[PDB]
Amino acid sequence: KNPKSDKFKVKRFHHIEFWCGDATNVARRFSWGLGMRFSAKSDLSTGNMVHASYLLTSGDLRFLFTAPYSPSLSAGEIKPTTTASIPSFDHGSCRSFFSSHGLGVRAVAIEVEDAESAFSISVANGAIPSSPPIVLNEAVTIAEVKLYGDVVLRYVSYKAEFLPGFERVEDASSFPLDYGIRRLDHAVGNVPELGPALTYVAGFTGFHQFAEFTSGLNSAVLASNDEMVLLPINEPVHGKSQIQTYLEHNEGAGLQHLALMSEDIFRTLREMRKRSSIGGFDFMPSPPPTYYQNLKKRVGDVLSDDQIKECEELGILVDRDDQGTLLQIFTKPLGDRPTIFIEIIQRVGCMMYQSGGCGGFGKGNFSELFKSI
Amino acid sequence: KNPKSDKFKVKRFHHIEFWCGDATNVARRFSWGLGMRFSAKSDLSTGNMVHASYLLTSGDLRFLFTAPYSPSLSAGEIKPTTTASIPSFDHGSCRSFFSSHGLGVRAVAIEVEDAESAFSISVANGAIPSSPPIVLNEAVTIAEVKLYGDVVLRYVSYKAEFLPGFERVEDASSFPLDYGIRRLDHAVGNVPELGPALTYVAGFTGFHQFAEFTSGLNSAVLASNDEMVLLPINEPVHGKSQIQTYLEHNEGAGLQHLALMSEDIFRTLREMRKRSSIGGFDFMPSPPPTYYQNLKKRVGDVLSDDQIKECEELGILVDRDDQGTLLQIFTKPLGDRPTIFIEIIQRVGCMMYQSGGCGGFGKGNFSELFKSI
Ligand SMILES: [Fe+3]
Ligand SMILES: [Fe+3]
Repeated sequence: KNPKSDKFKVKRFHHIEFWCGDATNVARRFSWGLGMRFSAKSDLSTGNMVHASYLLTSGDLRFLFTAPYSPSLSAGEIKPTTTASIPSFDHGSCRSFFSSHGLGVRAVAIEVEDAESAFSISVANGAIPSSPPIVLNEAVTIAEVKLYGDVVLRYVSYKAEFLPGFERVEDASSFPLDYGIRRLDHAVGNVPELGPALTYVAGFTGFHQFAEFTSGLNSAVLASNDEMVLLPINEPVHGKSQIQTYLEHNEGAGLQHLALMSEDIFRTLREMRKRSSIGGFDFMPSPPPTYYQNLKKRVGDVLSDDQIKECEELGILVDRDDQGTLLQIFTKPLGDRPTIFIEIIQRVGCMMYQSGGCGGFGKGNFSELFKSI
Repeated sequence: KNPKSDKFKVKRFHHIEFWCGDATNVARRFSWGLGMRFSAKSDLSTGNMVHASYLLTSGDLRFLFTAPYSPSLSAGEIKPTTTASIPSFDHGSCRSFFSSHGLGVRAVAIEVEDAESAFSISVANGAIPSSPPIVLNEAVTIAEVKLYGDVVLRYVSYKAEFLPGFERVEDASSFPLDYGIRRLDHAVGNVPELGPALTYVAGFTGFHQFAEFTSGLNSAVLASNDEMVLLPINEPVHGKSQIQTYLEHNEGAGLQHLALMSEDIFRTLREMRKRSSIGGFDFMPSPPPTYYQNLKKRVGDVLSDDQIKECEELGILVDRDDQGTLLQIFTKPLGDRPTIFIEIIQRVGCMMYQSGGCGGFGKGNFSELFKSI
């Protein structure tokens, strides 16, 4: 059920920050592959001598790509005189994260009412502090606590897009790509031990268990009061588990997958699949045909036969619980290592606004895929 | 003139290797932006537990993108038992290069008759050894010496594409992109002091001075016997020079630009410019119109008025020496730092095969751009 136990007021996912080697190349690949618009920047051209940061947006989804410049450009700065636009940035931590884990998510950012308040209450309730509340241009407050591994939960609060110090991208350079992606649905972490990770995060946030699963993994989902911030966590089950392989290749815990909601998953997948081999993202191998014939059966009130055939053309998976229906598909790993990947999703049902997490997370697609094969 | 002084037999440029944070994302961005085909790989799927390496090709141009996995996957290997396909690879050097310089070229690779012989003679003649000759699957020999900064000159020789241990990419994943790029024309290094860098490299190769220039830089070009391997080197001129800015942002000397020959520079630029804002490469600001009106004058026997207007539509620059004509244009930096960039070029003249370096390197486009502005 839903105790509505949050320890502070949380609004919505706000942004995901990637720590990269070269922000430029990752941002440009992602823009093209996912259909996100180049919308803001913080770098040498805006007077940032510390880090290069590029923001891509699609609907309300915000992806930020950051890399460190040579320390030598800002060696004379101190925290009080910094030209960095994200005060929590550290060359050393960034290089260290990237060396250890390769390309991946550093920050899962949520918008809250009062970032100073959320930080204070989180730490008071057991959160490990990462970067203290700082007010940027008397307008925005940012703070960070450890989530799992070297991933931080970042709190953002606005007095009245992006951050101060970021410049909006002029239309010539800002081509309006858009393949239908609209918001972040969920962000999932892989950890060695689920129990303690749940205890820790639910401990400092007050997020309640929305779900659990028990072929490879045990998992559980933590959610905010209105269930619009959703944070699933997986552990491996030994006696490889895919979660175990992740941990080995990533050098420990970290973010496993980002699930992006599409307002039209058919159009999103047509557009992404067109570009897979020409700079974009590859997709995991499709289910056999026997999976699609079996879908007539499970979701017949939801999707017509032609709508199911469209799923089969795009390799979309469909799952259905008590209350709603889930369309989903997974990309292959986003970079060199077999670590982070993306999920594209769309939800049918639970209408009122649509209830966060309608249809679950696809845990029925486990048995159903291996039944078809 | 041309003394044909090479100390060993050199054939052609063979490949350029980029050291990246995530090879996958850079390779996919480059493939799409430059129209190169994904043609070979060495990674976890081929049993390489040490590095991820992806090869893109367009005509004879070969771009290789490499990143290190977690050291933990191969911690039990020793050099004699390695699963790496490029024996010279080192996790530590790779991470160190990348931390220090960001995304950039590690190796300028040339095909020679005998790589063991070229290495021996180079070192005997003052080259600083980087990795000794190793024979791969009794079929290919690879060796490396220092070129400038942390860039190496790599020698490759074949008994009878790519390397052993690399697998060819299956056609489904190998989309046949092609925007007209066909081979590497030249590879340019930025160094603090030109004199000593020339002395060193000409010292160990026997390459002769093809050229020199003397607004910002002093430069000189070294070339092989048949002038098909061309290696220009720049130094800054103080009292910023763009070469100086490079050095600061790159943390010292390294590769400045790669010049890619196109069999149709108009088509290449149409295709690249279409994709700049959708995952591809941005281009430096175009010359004013006054530059194009002035081209009627300088190159009237080479290009018609409509051919010149096509140059103006694409922002192409044209330069012309004693013997030939050069069409060229420069991309903006390829990654986060204001360091490495790409040049697209096509040459008219010097026909026999076309003479290496026909038309020079565009040093006339210096005064001519600032005359138009
Ligand atoms: Fe998911
Ligand atoms: Fe050049």
